[PDB]
Amino acid sequence: EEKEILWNEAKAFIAACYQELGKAAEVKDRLADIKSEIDLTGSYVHTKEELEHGAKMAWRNSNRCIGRLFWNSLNVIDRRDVRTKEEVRDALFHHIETATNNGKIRPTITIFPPEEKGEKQVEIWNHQLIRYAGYESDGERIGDPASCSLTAACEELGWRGERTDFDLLPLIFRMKGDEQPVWYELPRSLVIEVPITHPDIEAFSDLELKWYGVPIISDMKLEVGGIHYNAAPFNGWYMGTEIGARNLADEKRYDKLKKVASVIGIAADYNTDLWKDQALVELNKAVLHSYKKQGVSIVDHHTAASQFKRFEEQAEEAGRKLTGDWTWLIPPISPAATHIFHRSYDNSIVKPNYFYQDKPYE
Amino acid sequence: EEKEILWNEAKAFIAACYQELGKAAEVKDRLADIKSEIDLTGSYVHTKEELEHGAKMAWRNSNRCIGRLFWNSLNVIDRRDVRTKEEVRDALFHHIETATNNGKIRPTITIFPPEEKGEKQVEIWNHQLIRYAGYESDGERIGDPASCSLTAACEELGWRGERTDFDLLPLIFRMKGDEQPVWYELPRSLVIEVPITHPDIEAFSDLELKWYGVPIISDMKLEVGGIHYNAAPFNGWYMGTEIGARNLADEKRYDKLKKVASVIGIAADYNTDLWKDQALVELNKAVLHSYKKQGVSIVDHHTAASQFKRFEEQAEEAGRKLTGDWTWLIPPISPAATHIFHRSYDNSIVKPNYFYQDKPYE
Ligand code: HEM
Ligand code: HEM
Ligand SMILES: Cc1cc(N)nc(CCc2cc(C#N)cc(NCCc3ccccn3)c2)c1
Ligand SMILES: Cc1cc(N)nc(CCc2cc(C#N)cc(NCCc3ccccn3)c2)c1
Repeated sequence: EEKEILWNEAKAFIAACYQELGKAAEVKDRLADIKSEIDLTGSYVHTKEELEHGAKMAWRNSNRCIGRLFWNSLNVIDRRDVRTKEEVRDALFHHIETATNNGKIRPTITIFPPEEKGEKQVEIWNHQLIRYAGYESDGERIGDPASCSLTAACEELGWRGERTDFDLLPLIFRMKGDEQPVWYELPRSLVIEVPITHPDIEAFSDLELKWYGVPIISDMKLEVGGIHYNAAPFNGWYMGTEIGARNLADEKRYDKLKKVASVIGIAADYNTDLWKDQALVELNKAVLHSYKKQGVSIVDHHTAASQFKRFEEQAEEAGRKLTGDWTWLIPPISPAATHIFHRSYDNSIVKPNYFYQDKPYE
Repeated sequence: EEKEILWNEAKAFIAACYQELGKAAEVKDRLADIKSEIDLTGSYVHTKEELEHGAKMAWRNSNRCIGRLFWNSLNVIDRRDVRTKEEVRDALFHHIETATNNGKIRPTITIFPPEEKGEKQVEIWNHQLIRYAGYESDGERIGDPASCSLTAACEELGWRGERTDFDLLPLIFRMKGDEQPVWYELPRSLVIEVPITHPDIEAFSDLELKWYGVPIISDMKLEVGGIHYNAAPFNGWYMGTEIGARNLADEKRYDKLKKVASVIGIAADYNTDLWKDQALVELNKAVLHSYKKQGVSIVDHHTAASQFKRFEEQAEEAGRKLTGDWTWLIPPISPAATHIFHRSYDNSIVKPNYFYQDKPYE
């Protein structure tokens, strides 16, 4: 059965892939080779072209992603050759470096060897390669509450955070055959961080907010043609609302709105004052300004939505069905100011795609 | 078949209704009476208790409604006795008066005779009993673009708007047997309007914005126990975002954000300035302030969401399944600041409920 699942996915993927690549005539022979390879080995190996295009298609099919206009320019790094934890580590360091690109962020994915018989070769524990630790000890909250469980697992492994609000978690991953993951501290020179200041309100720096430049999702599974790349960290640049309206603002995250309201000189007493909404806007203005001032790529949600509209037009002009998850595509601030809010999207799952997988901790 | 549909809906409704009313023992006899009545007449008549509770249940089941905490306090006006257009008119005038209640808005529904054989007794054309006309003539946009088609239909019938941005549409409805609807101008003394001013920014009155006090949806069908009350206008009070983030802000509505941005003294040039978001907040602050200052009921979206949370807790404590349409329950500004955003809702359709029906114009 597992072989038949593999085969059907391969057929569907190869056909679609080669069609887009203009290699339609090569489908027949490639399918035979894959058929034979599955029969003998229980699997098959993607050519570099298939893999690159697979990762790009997967991005293009990510319903929840507003950034998909640029799917075709994804930088795909093929690291299916890694066998050792130092190679994995170095590949992750390299991804961070080349993705960051001195602030001019390059959407990049590094692809590690795929699961074999559902056996992972590399198991990355990080939710993002760059993320802040979180602690909760007797009422005491420090750092990012979303990182609490991973932070606790890291500290089980002999790592110790300094317990600032912005401790960088180490990279943590397990190799096939090892009982325990290994962790490596991130070199600070690799990690770009942006102090959050406001263009007009000087007191805003009193909050001592910052965030990291590059969101690098490292815990999803890339599936291409029935091959499961469980370890395939990818990054884009941030849309400002992800930082200003969620990471810094959410009550279950950094929860900064009351402090924001205080530094911008408004009372945080009455719902009817819309102080949260007002704080959200200034915080979000601060984030965009701060990233721009530092030369770190970021997009505001209006521009992102305009770009997504072009993705929709591009999809239709290419005769491709467009899929989307309205609930994630709308920005968490002023969603009704975007066109996204005023239409519907088919939330069908098309493959290749990125998928959630179970956490190895917790 | 239509009789069997009616019967099944009646069985399900009566059982549920009487259970909630504590009249469980009366279900059997009432069901027999209804059975006989359907057999003889092809229909049945709701008792006042069933009708009142039906309308309340329908509100309680309205997935898209964030205001459902107060479902049980809906004021139900039973006007199934009306036969003439003057009675309909007067019932609509009365609804507006009693709903408005000098600004202390009472959620109210007026229920007119139901469809018979799918034949309407009363067909209301208005989307809301109080709404502004809209005109579009050779590039010239005036009033509410959402009212353009109804406005044009009204002007077919000999009504003429003054072509201000805030012409009140007349009530327009058709009686069974009449080819044409009739229209009646709304008495101005019945319609509360609120000038929009800002608590801190005096220039805001230069926009000369206003809105009406009471949203009275008049074009939906109330269905209770297989009986279709196609004419059953209902109202609540506004949540401020409906006015500030949609009616006044939407590009396809009054489209005031650029003007708002100008009076609040910010440039409307760069997406990264989040001027739309900032304009939205000030506009929404203005709306809440203005309604409060005038003594007209309104709720801000934070308070509304807090109330909805209580509706959810009430539903679970009562053992009732909660249904909701996440896409409508989240407010169009700062949705992620509400709990609604961070959970999911089952969008199943439970009856009794309010339903869309085809417009008689366009
Ligand atoms: C180029 C810059 C990018 C931007 C601005 C962007 C924007 C976003 C945003 C804002 C979300 C979450 C929506 C929300 O918060 O409600 C998202 C989700 C997502 N993006 Fe992108 N994205 C970018 C690049 C990428 C890339 C390069 C990939 C993969 C190759 C990707 C795949 C995804 C996926 C899979 C999700 C959903 C994750 C989940 O379900 O948890 N995006 N994107
Ligand atoms: C008491 C004050 C009320 C408030 C604040 C309120 C709030 C709202 C809001 C904000 C929406 C639209 C959600 C959006 O804009 O995305 C809505 C939709 C709705 N409300 Fe309420 N509501 C109230 C009273 C009522 C009453 C009294 C009824 C009926 C008896 C009702 C039935 C509905 C229905 C049916 C919808 C959906 C309409 C559609 O699908 O087009 N609401 N409510
Ligand atoms: C590559 C990449 C780039 C970028 N700029 N953003 C992302 C988004 C990553 C992401 C991962 C997860 C995860 N896991 C959750 C969210 N957002 C929460 C969205 C949300 C939450 C609730 C309701 C509606 N939307 C976002 C990925
Ligand atoms: C009785 C009542 C009270 C109140 N305060 N609001 C309403 C809402 C009426 C309403 C009727 C229609 C209608 N027809 C559409 C909307 N809102 C548009 C919501 C929306 C649009 C797009 C995406 C998500 N949400 C609202 C009804």
